[PDB]
Amino acid sequence: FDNLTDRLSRTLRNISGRGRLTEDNVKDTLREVRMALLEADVALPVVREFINRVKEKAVGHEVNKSLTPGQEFVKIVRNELVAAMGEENQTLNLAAQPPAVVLMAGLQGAGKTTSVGKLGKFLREKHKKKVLVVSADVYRPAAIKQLETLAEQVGVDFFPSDVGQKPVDIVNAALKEAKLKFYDVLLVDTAGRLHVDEAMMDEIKQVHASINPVETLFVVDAMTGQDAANTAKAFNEALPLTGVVLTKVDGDARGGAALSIRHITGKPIKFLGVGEKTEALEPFHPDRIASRILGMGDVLSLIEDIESKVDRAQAEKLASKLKKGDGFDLNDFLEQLRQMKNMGGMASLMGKLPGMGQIPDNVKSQMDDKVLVRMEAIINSMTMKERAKPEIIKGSRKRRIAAGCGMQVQDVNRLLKQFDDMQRMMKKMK
RNA sequence: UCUGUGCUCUGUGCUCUGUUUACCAGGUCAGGUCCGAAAGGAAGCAGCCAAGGCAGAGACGCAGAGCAGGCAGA
Repeated sequence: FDNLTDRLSRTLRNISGRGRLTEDNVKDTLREVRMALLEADVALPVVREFINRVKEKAVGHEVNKSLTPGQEFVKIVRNELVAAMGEENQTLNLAAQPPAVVLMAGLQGAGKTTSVGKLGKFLREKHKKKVLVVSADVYRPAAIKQLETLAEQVGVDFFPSDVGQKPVDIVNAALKEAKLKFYDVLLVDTAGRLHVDEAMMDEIKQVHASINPVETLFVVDAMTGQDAANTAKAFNEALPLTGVVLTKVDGDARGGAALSIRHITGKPIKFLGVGEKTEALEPFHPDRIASRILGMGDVLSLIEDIESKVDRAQAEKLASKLKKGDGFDLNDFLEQLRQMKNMGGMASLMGKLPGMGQIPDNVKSQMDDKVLVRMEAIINSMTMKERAKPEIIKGSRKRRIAAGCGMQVQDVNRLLKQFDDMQRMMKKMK
């Protein structure tokens, strides 16, 4: 699909194709996009519908004047992409009360356990709250184990029972535990050996109605895709509050149909998480995905951080002395850094997004990030004062930083200006 | 002249306190770097610590000098 999200700007071409008509720009794209889908799993029965509705509109509308059609088209395209997928209902993944019951019903494994992590993981790096997890699966091996890891490796205990093949108890057991300790949120992955899905649920049956869980979720890898539909489906009935997510994004190639099918049941998602890494999990809201043409955008996010910074120096001392008396030192510069990789200086989103308003070049984003660490290299390879008078960088005083930071000269001189010029231009206020 | 008396001045030794110090043989060395397939190692800037610089104080140490009722002994 991704490479369709290009058809996007591939479309932002006044030139147009051969057809004098350029009239076809659309339909192609349609089909084009239309293609990229099913090819990427995606069911089709539906499609007709979309592709249709799409059409429908046309012969019943026009872009309010004062606005190039081409564009409009989209709003519409986009428009229906939404509906096409998780139409619109903003999933409510946060606290109804506290603490909580995360019944994690999983078909055969696959994200089975994993998932939980970032999930939990996620919420700890969110509310003073107290997670808590439990190995709610005894058929397949590495219950705790593989999982167990993270648990600590994230600063989040968990609990289970070696070997010990029997949910319920253990579950129950767990539960009240944290509870007794009065934690805030529990996550507990489960499943069963029944070769039939009704048997799966059949299991969750007791599982559920024995515990009395508030929030319940199933999950699946796009591996299965549109097929999945059913699976989940049968259950939306079991429990409508039944919301879910799709294991592995970067973990397939089919996707679509997966999430597609879902939707088309009134299905309820909340996240998705590209795959590996303790954080790849993400919230979810059609648009969000799709954001940026067919799915993920931010920065708006990464964007909004400016506000974080820009308006925080405000935050040394906002004044912390109304004025001007010279009260701080310009090494933010490097200050920027930290934040950022400390937390969120991950690529912030710096992608750039649509080259807009001016499309400039490939290395600009494209070529420093991955590697805007370097700049850092030094800095900490220098006294405070240094960065306050970034104009006392004699060949002498620095080569040491050069080596002291481990970087053969060049790199530096070859930067010193990306500092004294930044401003230069930067500082160009009338 | 020496010594005591104490007091003062000056130098300094030690201590306490404040402050100050990119690199130019201290310690610990984040980050980054280097060697190694790894196991493991190494050099090392910033910071901090030590140390140095500048000061105040010690009716604190060690000294030189001066001291109406300066006063004493030799």
